[PDB]
Order: sequence, then structure tokens, then C-alpha cells
Amino acid sequence: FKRNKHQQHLAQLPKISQSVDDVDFFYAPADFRETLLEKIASAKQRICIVALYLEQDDGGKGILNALYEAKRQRPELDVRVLVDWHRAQRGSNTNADWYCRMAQENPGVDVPVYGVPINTREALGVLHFKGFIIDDSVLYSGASLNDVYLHQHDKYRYDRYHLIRNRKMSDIMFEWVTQNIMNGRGVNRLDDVNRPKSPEIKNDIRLFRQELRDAAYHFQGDADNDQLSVTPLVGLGKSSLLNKTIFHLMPCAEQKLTICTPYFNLPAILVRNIIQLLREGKKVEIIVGDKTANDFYIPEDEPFKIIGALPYLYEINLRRFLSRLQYYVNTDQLVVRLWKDDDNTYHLKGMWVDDKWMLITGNNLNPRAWRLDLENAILIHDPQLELAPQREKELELIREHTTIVKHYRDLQSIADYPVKVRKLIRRLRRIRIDRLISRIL
Amino acid sequence: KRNKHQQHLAQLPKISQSVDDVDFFYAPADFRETLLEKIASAKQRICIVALYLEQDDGGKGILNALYEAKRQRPELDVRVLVDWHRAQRGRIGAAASNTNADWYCRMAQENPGVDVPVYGVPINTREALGVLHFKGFIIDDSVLYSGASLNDVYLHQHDKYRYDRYHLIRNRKMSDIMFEWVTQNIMNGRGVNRLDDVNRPKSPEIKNDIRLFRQELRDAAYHFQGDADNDQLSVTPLVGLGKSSLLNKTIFHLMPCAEQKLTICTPYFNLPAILVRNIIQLLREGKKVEIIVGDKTANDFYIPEDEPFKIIGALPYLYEINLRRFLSRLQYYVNTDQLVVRLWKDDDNTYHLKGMWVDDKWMLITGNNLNPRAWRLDLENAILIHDPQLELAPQREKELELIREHTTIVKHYRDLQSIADYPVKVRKLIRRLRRIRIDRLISRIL
Amino acid sequence: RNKHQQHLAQLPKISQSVDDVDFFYAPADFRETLLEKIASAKQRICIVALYLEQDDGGKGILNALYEAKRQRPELDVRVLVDWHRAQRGRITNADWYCRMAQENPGVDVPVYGVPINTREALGVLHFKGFIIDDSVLYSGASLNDVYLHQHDKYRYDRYHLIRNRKMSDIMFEWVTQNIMNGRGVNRLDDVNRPKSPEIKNDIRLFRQELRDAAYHFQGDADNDQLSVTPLVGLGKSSLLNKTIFHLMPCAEQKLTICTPYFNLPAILVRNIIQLLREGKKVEIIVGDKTANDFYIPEDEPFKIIGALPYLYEINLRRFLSRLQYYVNTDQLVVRLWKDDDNTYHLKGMWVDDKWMLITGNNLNPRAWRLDLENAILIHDPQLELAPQREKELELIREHTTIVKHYRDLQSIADYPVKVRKLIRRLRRIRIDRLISRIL
Repeated sequence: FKRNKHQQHLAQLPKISQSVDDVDFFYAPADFRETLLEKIASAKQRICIVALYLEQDDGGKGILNALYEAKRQRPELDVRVLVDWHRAQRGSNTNADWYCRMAQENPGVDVPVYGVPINTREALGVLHFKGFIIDDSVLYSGASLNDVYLHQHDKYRYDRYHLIRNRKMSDIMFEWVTQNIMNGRGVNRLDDVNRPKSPEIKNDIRLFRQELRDAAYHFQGDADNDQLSVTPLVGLGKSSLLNKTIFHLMPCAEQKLTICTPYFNLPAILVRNIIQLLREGKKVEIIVGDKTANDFYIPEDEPFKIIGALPYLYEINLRRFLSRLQYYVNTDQLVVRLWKDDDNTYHLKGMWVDDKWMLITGNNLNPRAWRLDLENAILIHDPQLELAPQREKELELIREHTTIVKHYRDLQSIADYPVKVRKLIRRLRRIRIDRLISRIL
Repeated sequence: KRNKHQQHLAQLPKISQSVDDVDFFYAPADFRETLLEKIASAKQRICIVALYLEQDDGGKGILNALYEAKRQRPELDVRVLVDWHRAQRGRIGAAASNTNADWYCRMAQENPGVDVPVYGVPINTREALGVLHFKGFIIDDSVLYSGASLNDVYLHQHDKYRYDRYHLIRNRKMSDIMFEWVTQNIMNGRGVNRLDDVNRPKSPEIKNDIRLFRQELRDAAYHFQGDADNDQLSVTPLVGLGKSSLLNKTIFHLMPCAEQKLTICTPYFNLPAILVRNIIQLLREGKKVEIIVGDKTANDFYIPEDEPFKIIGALPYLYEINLRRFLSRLQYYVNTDQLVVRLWKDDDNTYHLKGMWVDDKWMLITGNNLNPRAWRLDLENAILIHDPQLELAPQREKELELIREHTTIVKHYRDLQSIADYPVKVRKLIRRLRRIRIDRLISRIL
Repeated sequence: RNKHQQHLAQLPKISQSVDDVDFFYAPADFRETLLEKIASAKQRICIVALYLEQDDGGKGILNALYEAKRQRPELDVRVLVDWHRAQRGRITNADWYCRMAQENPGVDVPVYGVPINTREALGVLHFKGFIIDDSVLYSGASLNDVYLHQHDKYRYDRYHLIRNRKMSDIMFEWVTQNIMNGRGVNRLDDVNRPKSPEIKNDIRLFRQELRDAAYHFQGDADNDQLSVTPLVGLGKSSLLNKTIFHLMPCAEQKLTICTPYFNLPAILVRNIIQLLREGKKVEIIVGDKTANDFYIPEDEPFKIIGALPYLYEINLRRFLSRLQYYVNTDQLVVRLWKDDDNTYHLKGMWVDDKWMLITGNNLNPRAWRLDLENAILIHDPQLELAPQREKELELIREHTTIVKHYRDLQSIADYPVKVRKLIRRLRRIRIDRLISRIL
């Protein structure tokens, strides 16, 4: 009788109904900045800002000042900021130190900044939960809050920006954050000068992480599969509902799958899916950054550092992949795009399934995100093509700064790389550490 | 003044039990009929846990009786739980075909409206590393407890049988504890998946779910308050996974409490060293030990010497080698009439007896094969009957009478064939295995 | 469920094996069984009776007790009887208990007197039970010639042996704590035993302690299996009395009652009438006046006490009179037991085929307020005792006439002259009503 197990998974997802008028796309980091400030000013009930980090720079200051200002003008407003515990406490003078100063320089005005530790050490888990919850809306982006993400000062970091007004969804997400994160073990205020040091809360974090391993949104679906819907998703570790949905989503492409990821480093299981689609005669588009649009890339004139080898390693991944699937490139089934715009940086994430599904997420679609980090998403089901104008405009602009790679040879090989890079990579591959690196970054 | 072993048993929580509410059955056919009878007359719930439920006449009989009872009483809570991996393959070496899970799907389609869910329990990511050896048919306020799975031979459909043990125990509290434990830990556990769903996942897709599930199971135990002292008839349900389970500890402590005699049934003689050490201590203390195992020919992997030999048909021989090695070392105790080893054999019927008798006072009924596999890898359970007043004596004795009826006593280890006496292909295979020391590995995984 | 079934459903119940319940059908068998169990006892013998008489029958039992204690000095032997009854003739035993103790030095068989009230007429020890190891041999019988059918004349009672560790423990332990170690219990084998007035205040405090002494134990058995529930009570609101009250309305088919002296309290009569109205059946088995132990043949010199059998007959006739309609519809059946000059002492209650109350309770106002009473309640929902239940009722009925009409019972006019005059005198001043509340 029934459909294949992949469509079944998606058909039976709980779905919240959504008005087309209540979904607003933004196409540029500057618009995103201004929208965030506007919504902070006009907020009436609550502001919940979850980000990887909020930087002690002009961009980040702008946001924190706007938060203090909104709380001053409406002291009944429920303002919370949640960032990664470990990231906020490292580069000299840290963000956490700055959050402390801010709280002292603004007495009476209550703007709590909580640090979420997803694991005992940064390398083993970070807060990749995304969402600015403002009243009945969620402004959802992969962006953290700093100069480049907000396009202060002339250089930018490209992300995606969607405002979704939806009482039920925002409640579900606000409430989930309240119970599981804010009131979770081992969450600790970063605006407290006496905040513990990581070792002191090590055991709290272990128990916290286990609590998170099966924390999921719980809500009843109110929408069928014939109408515009949104489905919030959250996950930590291999068997999360998010990861399962990402896995099942890809095979439902009857025509074409599109993927954005900053660092091309797909887990094997998602690669196998890609290859199956290509074999079934479908289309697959993959939009990644050029090595030079990576934020770790160091110009060849400057002093080379160890970390500036990452963009090269991601290129090697892309070139190996393309190499194996050049046949499908030639049939115009597989399309790989390299984004590049002077020395601006690329941070696009997401998944398009035909014209019907749009995953917006913080998920970099790499092994790290699949096991270690706390990830979330919104899954937009648009079976009636109501978002078609905006979907198409967004893809138009994403592609605008892209080259299509028509041949794996168009990508530089290790031989073409600078000498220090070349030596480093050969050393790494000798002892097989390249494989480990790709599982932790 | 009590030794640590008796202390362990004295302090076990125990549920009280009426002698009138314990019914033994002595033959696989009676067990079949009793199961069908209880399915018909069930009023509230039927929970069938088995290793497998086979797509054969015997298994069909049972599944049809389940559908029929649910049709006549739609409020009845019917569940079937079998091993995830076992349900999705043929028997070993036989021509891969339609699996049980495929059949469970057909059944559900051919009986719309009638809700008889069949769940697959994966105890580990691969069959060889954990199977569902939990046992129990929970029907209302009773548990019909056997080692038997549901197929032709276990149920003595069609003239050939597989000998197991069969006890019906009516006890509200115990059945509740077992029904509730299954509900929470298994049925609602991670990585349990319906086998009557045509779209059921494949093992690799749920691999991580199964890993987390197994860890949850590693310390899942019955929790209940004992209502009975050590002067009255009691039952104590036990469940375990892995070396330090409460079951395993109870089995370990149980054996030394034999003031007179310990009796053991196991299908495959392959005792872990720790249980062997206990046996030897009993023999040294001057006590008696009876061990009832199958002859090699009563093993279900045994292949008649006329037929084409296959690799798997070496297992009965390996179990015999284990028995012969054991007896060899303890021949002194055989001679003093302390150690008694029995070989069961009845034409080409097969032997699947499990359990432990401690004097006339304790009776462990279990699915536990008492081998290293059961000790570490599989999800095992039991009921421990404490009968300090000898109220079950008629039935206990009748059961042992009939078990022994098809047995030879082995008076000398030499009465067992040596490798030299075995068929040529067998002999060559075994010598090859022992050369590279794989015999030791085999005995820890089967 | 209605409140009556609910009461019974929620009673704590001890499980019981059908193999461990043995009925006996005749007083002689009961004697022999008692002696057998005394011989073979290994741990304890606790004999509670109204009295143990200084006659051949009673001697037999006391000698068997001394003998068993001689052969096993570690055996815990106790005898408990009524304090007041043991220290008088019929209308003393204690003196005899003293002699026995002196004639058997070294052998420790203590005889305790239990006073349930300061005067006999206001409370007697109607607790019943011979507790022997893990069994209770339960009868209404005291220990004397007729109860034990020594010497050719007998007193009909009921006899059940129930092997059950838990129940016997509960009963043995309850006796230990509440009676044996109770205030105002005193040894009757002591020549220097106090006189009632000296312990009067002890008895008052004792009685108050007894007013809410009840068995405390956890039920181990559901309502789908054979069970036993020990019950004990003193006074109107005891658990026993409540259970007797609730038991009767649970009869879906038929209620059977034995009582030696027909003198039901009004509340139990009202229940009976409700059953009859609901269309159910009620069987009542009592003694003929001549099977009463106070009955004096009409040739012999009449004495005041020999009026009691007549008063019980008047009660029966008044009851039947009011319910003759139900006699006619074959719902109400009244049986008179009579076997030459043997006497009748049957007590109990059958509810359908499912419940059997065995008790010392005469089901009269005295037993309801004044005396220390107990019982065992057998629940047999699976009809496992059906052979024995039916055999017992068969033999009980064997010496019975069915009363088909209240007029078949003699009226006061038909009674001997001295009786007739006495009764008319009593009813003139309304003392008949008082008598029925104290005997």
C-alpha cells in the first residue's frame, strides 16, 4: 500500500502550520543586522538570543547595547543571551570578561548572559543551536554576532537569514531552551566575575550532555502534508531526530537536491545518499566556499600558520569527491559551485529538496555536527510552492558569486600548493592523521 | 552465622506464592495446548516474548490463535516480542528465503482491524553479540514460562519434538512486575522496531540506537519489595545482561547453598569456569552434583552420518569434547557416586532443557544455557522458586522422573567417544581448529 | 461492586492449599485427631478452649499433653481456658489443674485462666483454636466427655484441621502478646492464684486492651484462589462482627446458618429478611429443645435453668411466624437437629459454595458485645473443597427435620406447667428481652 520509508519518515513528522505572509527572507548580512536591531527595539514580551558567540567588537557591542537599551525602556521584557561557554572564554581580554564589564556599567538593567558548555572541552562539543526568539517570531541564521557576520565595517561573512512569525513554534523553541538549556546542569553565567572554571563543573557538564542526548521538541502536529508547514528539529549525537531527518530528506528528491556547507566534509552516509541520487538519474547541487573564502585561509604573502591548512584540506576533500563522480558532472547531474567574493568569507548552510522542502540549519553537515555538537534546524514544507518567489531569489543571490566546477582538474592538486602547506599535508597523510582531522573539524 | 552465599539468597526479595497456583507440564504437546487455552481465555493482556516465532504450522497455530482472541475481544492488550536479528533470516545454512518478519507483515495485512503488534528486540548490533533470551508468556495474572520458541518441534506439531520445560505460575504481583518491566525497558526502549512494518529499518540504520539500548539494559533490573519470608513458598523473578547482573550473581550464589545435591540441565555443555569451580567445590565438600545434557545426536545441529556433512554439524562434537574433558578431570567423584552425568537421547528428537535444582528447596527455571555467551552477551531471565516446605515435591519429582527417563548415566569418561572415534571430515575439522586454538574462541561465542 | 462484596474483596487473605484442609465429621474422630497431633507435635502446642473438664475425656487430653512434654521437653505447651468457668461446677477444674501439676513435677504444662470480664455473665473466652506447630485444629468444642464422645453420649460440633504456617503463626503470636502476656491473665495451676475481686481492676484494663486487639498481617492471596482469613473481635465494632454482617448479603444464591441457641441480633435478622426479599434462599439449622444441654426430661425434677431450651424455641417460632410466606416458597428452610438425648453445638455460616465461616460465634447479642470471639473465613472461589463441604452438610442434615410451618413448633400453651408459669411470669415484667441479651 504505502510509500518508501524515507517519504514515510517525512510524512509522519509533526508539522506546525505556517502563513506565507509570516515568512520573510533576507538576502544580505547588513539587512540581517538591521532587522535584528529593529526587532529588539520593538520587542514587547521576550528576547532570547542563542548564538555560538557574541563578540567584543563594534558589531557585537551594537547588539548588546541595543539589548540593554530595550530592557531599560521596558523592564518587564524577558531578555536572555546564551552563547558557548568555552568560546566566550578565549581569544586575551575575553568576551566573558566584557560581558562582566557591561553588567557593571549598566546597574538596574537585567540582561543575563549564560554560557552553555556542550562538552567538557570545546573540541568535543559546541553550542550550534541557532535562533533569535523575539515575542512570537524566530529570526533564524547560522550567524554569530560580530563585525563580519553583521557587515559592520566593509567586510562580511555570508550566511542565511529567515524571519518566521509563528506563535506555536517560537513557544516550543523558547520553552525548550528554558527547560533543557537555561535550567540545565552546568550552564553558568558569564557576566558573573566569579564564574567557575571548566574543571570545577566538569562532572556537571558530563551529566548535562547526557540529558541533552535525548532532549527533543515535544509538540502535536497541527498541519497535514498539503499545506505550508514548519517543523523545528534539535539533536545531539548520531541517532538524533535531526540527523535522521537529514538522512531521510535527501532520498525524497524526485528531481534535485541542493546542499550548502562551509567546509566540504560530508559523512560517508550522506555521500552514499548523494551517489544513489546520481545513479537514479537525479540532480545534485553542492555549494561550498573557495579555499580563499574560508576564514582560516592565510594569504600566501603573510606568515603561514598550522591552522591555515584547513581550507586546503577541505579542497582536497572536494577534489577527491569530484574525481570519483566526474561522469555525473559531464551529464549536468552533479553541479559543484565555488563561492568567492574578494576576501569575504562563506558560511552558508542548508538543504533544498526539489521545490517542496527547505531545511534551514546551523548544521555544517560534517562528522563533528553529526556526533559532537548540539545542532538544530527548521524544516519548511511548502507543497503548494507559496515561497517560490523568495526561494528562487535566495538561490539566485547565493549562486551569483559562484563558479561552476566543470572538471575536478580545475581544482588545484597538492602539487600546486605552497611549500609549507605541501610539506605539512604530506607529513599528515604519511601517518594518516588527515582522517582524524576530518572527524573533529 | 550464615555464609555469604546463603545470605545472598536469604536477602533476595521474594513474592509469596500459593502451591495451587503452580502447574507443571511434562511434554511439549501439553505446553502447546495450554498456551492455546490461555490465549482463548485471556481477558486483559497477552504478552508473548520468545527468541522467535516461526513461519511454520506450529508458529502459524499460535499467531492465528492470537489474532482470533483479539478479534473476539478487541480491548485485549496483545503484544509479541521476538529477536530482531533472528526474525530477519532463515535458519543456519538453509536456503535463504521469506523471513519470519516478512510473514509477520503478510499476517498484519491479511487481518486488517485486528491489532497484534510484533516488535523486534535487538540486544546487540549483530546477532552473534547478543540475542533476546528473555522468556515469558504473560497472560493476565499468569506467566507460562518455558525455554521454548514457537515452531513445529518446540510445540510437537507433526511427530518430532524438542524437549523443554513448562511451568504455569499464577501470581498477580510477579506477572505485573514482568509485564511492566517489558513495557518500560523493552517495548518502549530505543532501537526496538516493529517487524510487521514493511518499511522497518535495516540494522545499520539503527546501529547507534542499539548501542544506547544495550547500555540501558546493562543495569535494568526488576524493582519490587519482597512480601515473603524464607519459611514459605516464594517466587523471585530475575533478569540480567552481562557479567555483573543480579541473575548471574544469584546463579553463582545458589550453587554453593546445596547442602545435599545440585542438579543442572544445559543443552550445550559449556559451563563458564566460575560455575565449574563451584561444581568442584561442592564435590570436594562431599556433596552430589547431577548434570543432564543431550547426547550429540539429540543436538539440533547434528547431521546424520549418511547425509552430506556441513561445517555447523561439528558443534555437537565440540560439546561432547567439553563434557569428556570435564568428566576426565572428575572421574574420582563419578566413582564415589557423587558426580552423575546423564545423556538424554530419544531417536532423533532434540534436547533443550535448562535449569538448576538446589536440594529439594530451590528450583531455578530459566532460559539461561549456562554458557559464557549467556553470561555476558545475551539478555537472560529466570524465576527462582523457593519451596522450603516441600509443597511442590510431587511435581518436582515427577518432572525429574520424566527428564531422566530417556537418559543413560555415564559411569566413565571413556564411555564418551574420543576425537579418534569421530567421522573423518569432523576429525579433520576439529584437528584444524585446535591447531590454531580457535576451539577456545568458539566456546565463548556459542 | 456493592459495599458488602467490597468489604470481602478487600479483606486481607492468606493463601491455602486444598491438600492442607482436612474436615472431620464426628466428635470421636476429632478426639483421635487431637491426640495424634499432640503426640506428633515438634515445636508448639497451644490449646485455647472455654474449659477443660476434670472428667475422663478432659483427663485424656491433659495426660496426652503431659506425656508429649515429657518426651520432648523443648516443646512449647500452653493451655488457656476461661478464668471464671474453670473455677466453678456446672450450674473445680482449677483445683484439678493444680493436682496435675504437682503429680507431674519437672514437666511444664502451664494452664492460664483468661478473664474476659470481671464477672462470667459479662464476658467469656470464646476464642477457639488448637494451634499445633503449623496447623490449627479449629472446633467450637471444649474438652470434656461429650465433646470428645468418651462414654457413649456426644455433643455435635464441627472439626477442621488447617495446615498453614502463616495463619497459625498469626494466631499463635496474637495469643502470645494479647492474651498470655495480657494484664489479669493468671495461672490456674497455681494453688495461690488470686481471687476475682483482687484482679478486678486488671481485668477492666485488659478488656479495654482487647476491645481493639485485631490480627495484623499482609494479604498474600487474591479473590480467584483458595484463601483463609483469621478474624477476632470483642464488642459491636469488631472486624469479625463487620465481616459477619457483610458476608450474609453477598449470598447470590443461598445462605446457611448453624447456631446452637437461636437468638439472632436484629441486624442479622434484617439481613436475612433482605435476602428472602431479593428471592435468595436461607437455611437455618438449630437444635430441637431436647438437643439442648440445659433440657431436663419431663419426668425429672424441673429446675429454673431448664427453661432456656423453651425460650430458644419461642425465639425460633416467633421468627418463623413472621416469615412463613418464604417457607412456603421453599426459600426459607429451618431444620431441627435431634438424635436421642445427644446435644447440638453447631456454629457457622455458608455463603453459596464460595465462603465458609467456621467460628465459635453463637450469633447472639452476647457474642456481639460481651465475649471474645474468633473465626476463620475460608474463601473457595474455585470449589476445591466441594467434596468435603457437601459431605459435611450431608451429615449435619441427616439428623434433622425440616419445619414446614411455624405451627409445627409447640407454643407456650403446649409446655409443661412449671415452664409455662415461669415464662408467663417473665414476659409479664418483660425480662424475656433482657435474658436474650445476656444468654
